Amino acid sequence: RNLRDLLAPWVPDAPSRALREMTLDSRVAAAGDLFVAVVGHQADGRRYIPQAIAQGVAAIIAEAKDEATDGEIREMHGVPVIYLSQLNERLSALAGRFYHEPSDNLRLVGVTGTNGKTTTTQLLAQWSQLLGEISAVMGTVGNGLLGKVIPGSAVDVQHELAGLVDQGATFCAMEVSSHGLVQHRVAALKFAASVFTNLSRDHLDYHGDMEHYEAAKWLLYSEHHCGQAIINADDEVGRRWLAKLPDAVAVSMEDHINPNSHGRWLKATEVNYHDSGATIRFSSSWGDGEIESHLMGAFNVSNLLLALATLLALGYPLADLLKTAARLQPVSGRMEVFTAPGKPTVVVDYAHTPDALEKALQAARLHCAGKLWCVFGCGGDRDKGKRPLMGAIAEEFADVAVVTDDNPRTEEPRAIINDILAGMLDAGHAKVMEGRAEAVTSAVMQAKENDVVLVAGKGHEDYQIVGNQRLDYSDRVTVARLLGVIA
Repeated sequence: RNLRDLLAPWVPDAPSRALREMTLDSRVAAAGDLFVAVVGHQADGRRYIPQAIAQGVAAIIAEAKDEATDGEIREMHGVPVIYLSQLNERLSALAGRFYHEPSDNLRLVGVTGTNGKTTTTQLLAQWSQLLGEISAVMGTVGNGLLGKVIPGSAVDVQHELAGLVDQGATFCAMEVSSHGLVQHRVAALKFAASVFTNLSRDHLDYHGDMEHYEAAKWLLYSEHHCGQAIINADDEVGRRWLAKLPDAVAVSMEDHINPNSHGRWLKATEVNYHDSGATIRFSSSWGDGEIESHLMGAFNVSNLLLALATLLALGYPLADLLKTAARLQPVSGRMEVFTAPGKPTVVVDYAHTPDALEKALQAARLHCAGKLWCVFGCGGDRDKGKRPLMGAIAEEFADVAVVTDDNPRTEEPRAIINDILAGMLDAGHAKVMEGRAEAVTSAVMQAKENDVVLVAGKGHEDYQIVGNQRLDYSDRVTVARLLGVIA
């Protein structure tokens, strides 16, 4: 890593210096580092140029605005300070070159939109790896090889991606936040494909406003190497963009494919939702087929179809994708299904807010021939407002509501339950059982074979906080043991 070669595309005849790490943070800038001094939310990094010189940085690259011309080379105390205009906009490209263009050395797929980003990202990584890639994820949860995820600027993005390259990753599925995109955090990444799970947003009912939003986004995406575009056609904005993009792949599970276009497409023709998942029948320009998904709910059909359409576009053969589909697994703590011969189906989900609980019950309902049971509680010593709302949701969207404890902490457990019951029209119809383990047992043992039992609130968060003590407890372990299966 040499400053001269680093800047060869923008600043010719730049001085020759060995560079260690690249950083925006003057506090961690150490000997031999490249310090990068940028202007942000009224925060000017050029302030700290003396500190960085004092700490022995080999070189500095600094925002040119109001201080220098673009490509201007200065020398402070033997340390080269090179100024560049629009540094924030160029940071990704610069870091890219510094870290030897990691996005040119694996297959990078970007996923954008509000819903289904996290799951679609995971499914891409999982499926690609089943087909022989060594896959990785970059997201909000964290970054890393599949199964070894570790819990942010344009530089960190490139640095992390290089780290994955070094660890042997050949495929990376990356969640791209709306804000990250706008701040140019992924500006120079070479995406092999871009998945748009949805393009719509609230608060745009002025015809003017939707126009500005779309124009801003379209401009933003026009500046990126998006690669193959995979677009959810069950989105209003998605459909409009598809009409302007003849090489984009249209994906639908609500019949929004127009065959007159002769573009590439994939759609679900029918879905049988049953106890263990979904049998998804689909047609596409690559051909037709049937997938046995072990994921629950309609959203996860869409997520899976988006991942499929993407991998098909990237050239993975339909036959191999179909052959590996039954091995796709739920995202940890997210609608994880447990089945056993002659026993009720049990779903463990992290849902701990009114909206998440409603969504989980709606999804579980699709797989439920009999009665839908809901076992849940609310956290103690936290905001109480959600309690009656979660009560009302359980009463409305499930057939049997079993109210129990969920991390009561120092608060009187029964007081929490009362707050939940307060929100119901017919509190007397709820079952209350304290001991969460006992409540789960009560549901599972009483539920019929064609019933579904949703155990909500914890997901994979395997403890029960009672008083000060974090007790060992797991919904997954309890359920598995009751069903005679292995968690």
